[PDB]
Amino acid sequence: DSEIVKALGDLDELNSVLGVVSSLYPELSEVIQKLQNDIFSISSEIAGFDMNFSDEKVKGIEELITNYSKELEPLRNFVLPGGHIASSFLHLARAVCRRAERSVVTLLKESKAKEVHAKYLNRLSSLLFVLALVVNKRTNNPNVIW
Amino acid sequence: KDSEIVKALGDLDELNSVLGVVSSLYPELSEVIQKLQNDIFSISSEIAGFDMNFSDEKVKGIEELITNYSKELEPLRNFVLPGGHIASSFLHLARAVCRRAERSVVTLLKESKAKEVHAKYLNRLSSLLFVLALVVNKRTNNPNVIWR
Amino acid sequence: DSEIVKALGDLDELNSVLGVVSSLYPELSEVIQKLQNDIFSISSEIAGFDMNFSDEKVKGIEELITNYSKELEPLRNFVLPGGHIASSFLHLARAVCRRAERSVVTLLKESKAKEVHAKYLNRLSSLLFVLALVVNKRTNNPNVIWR
Repeated sequence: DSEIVKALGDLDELNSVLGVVSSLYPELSEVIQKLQNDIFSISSEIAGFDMNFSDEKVKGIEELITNYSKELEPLRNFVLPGGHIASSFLHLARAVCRRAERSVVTLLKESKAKEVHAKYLNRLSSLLFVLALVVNKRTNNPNVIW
Repeated sequence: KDSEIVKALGDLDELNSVLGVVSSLYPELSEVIQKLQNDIFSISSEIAGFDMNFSDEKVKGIEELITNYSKELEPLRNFVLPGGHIASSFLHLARAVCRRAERSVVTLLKESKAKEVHAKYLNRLSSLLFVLALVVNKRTNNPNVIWR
Repeated sequence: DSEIVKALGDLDELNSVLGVVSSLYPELSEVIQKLQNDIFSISSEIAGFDMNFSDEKVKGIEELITNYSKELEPLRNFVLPGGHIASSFLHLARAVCRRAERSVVTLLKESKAKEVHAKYLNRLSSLLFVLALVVNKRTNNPNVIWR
């Protein structure tokens, strides 16, 4: 499937931007490597393997979204990528993750992916957004608003 | 969620993210870059249904920037490859992602799912990013990398 | 045609990520600029020019893969992007290079690209992965590994 290879390709780019983020903001290495691990596992299942990837994974993202949000304050306006370099790469990560989300959904409608795959990616982009806001807040970088 | 529209919007989001990376790396151009990001968000917004009278004045604004920034540059006699100062390399990348976003919006031009001004702007923008990449290398004393 | 344009765009994105790597790890600038030079020559050929880009290019890449791999030990894990910043960007380069490969291979089937283009790009992604490990090895950054 040219569709399968596309999805895998979007996933590889995502894992790569994630590594960039990790390299720039080591403090989040532990959390980002776990997300990268999950992406590789998702990639392996789409490729034909079976890691028994379950919904527990998605709830795990939800939990992170919640715990990191406790540091943030209200999305007053719309945020434009900016601030700390790592924050800007988290935005890039969010965008690539969303592209990978569209690709996985495409395979999902043909039964070549699991709903948990598309769902995990759906929550992941949200978490990536929260992490960009977190980086700017910890490093005292104002977010850029529209 | 018409795959062609969400795709165009995805490319635009990536473009604004790369532009943010440039701004982080070269804060001396943040003011100019944020204005470009604001324009990308407006374009994106209109394509998503929220028209905001995005005017062709925007395009003129870019052509003007292209003109004033080139005044700093010598006549070019080589094909430039991405390189030099880190911000210059990312500007070249912004341009490449801008050209990809340009393609998705042009596709939306048919069926009139996007304005003709959106496509025009993106086109001039990719040219501006090229000029800015050269400007950054010139101001930081970084030779441009050239083909061959 | 839109196929050609998309292929050219992926090659252009690839060349830019390579430029980013060079700026971050200047000690590899000479070899990375040669790859950038070939990507541009390849793009030119797809756009209509002729640089007489030959299999000799491909062989040059395999030689680089071989020689750089000599600094490395046997690999017993799947490596995830990480470590030194330039290593993470080489992985990105590899990913975008694979995307460019897919587009060029699509042109191959319609005789809008040369077989040497596709093969060059296929070898290139392998070289990029090796360069990523070499960078981490030389800068004492452990590779990130699945699990």
